[PDB]
Amino acid sequence: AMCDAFVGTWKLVSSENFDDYMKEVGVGFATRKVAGMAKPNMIISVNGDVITIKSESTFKNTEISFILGQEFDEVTADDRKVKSTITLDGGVLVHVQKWDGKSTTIKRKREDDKLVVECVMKGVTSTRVYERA
Ligand SMILES: O=C(O)c1c(N2CCCCC2)nc2ccc(Cl)cc2c1-c1ccccc1
Repeated sequence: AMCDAFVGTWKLVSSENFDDYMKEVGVGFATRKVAGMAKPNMIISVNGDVITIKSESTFKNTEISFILGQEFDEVTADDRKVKSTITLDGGVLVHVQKWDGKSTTIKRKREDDKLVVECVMKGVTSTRVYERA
């Protein structure tokens, strides 16, 4: 599959504006401070139509498994109970989370040897760059 580009184990190497993104999402002070320190690994695997994305860190471990285009329940690292849908749009994994009348969009894409994750809440964008572990 094309989703091959994404499979593997990735380590966070840089972050920009994540604190600001988390504020916009509504994450509280203490969670933001601890989550912001974390250097998670992101583990992406595919088994048939099922994609699994795991985040492993000192703060929280999370795991989502899904089929493209099929809405699912997700409890996020900051304990939001959200409705998520993930699609593959021109090679970019696009993940939309809906909760309490709010929405955020997280895009995962390959750029050179990096996996670039861009998170947007209203106007506030954060960029998280990962390299292969
Ligand atoms: O890395 C994450 O999976 C990730 C995340 N994802 C990934 C990119 C940011 C937006 C969606 N969104 C978050 C939203 C709010 C909070 Cl408190 C944490 C996260 C974390 C996260 C950060 C550090 C350790 C563990 C999990």
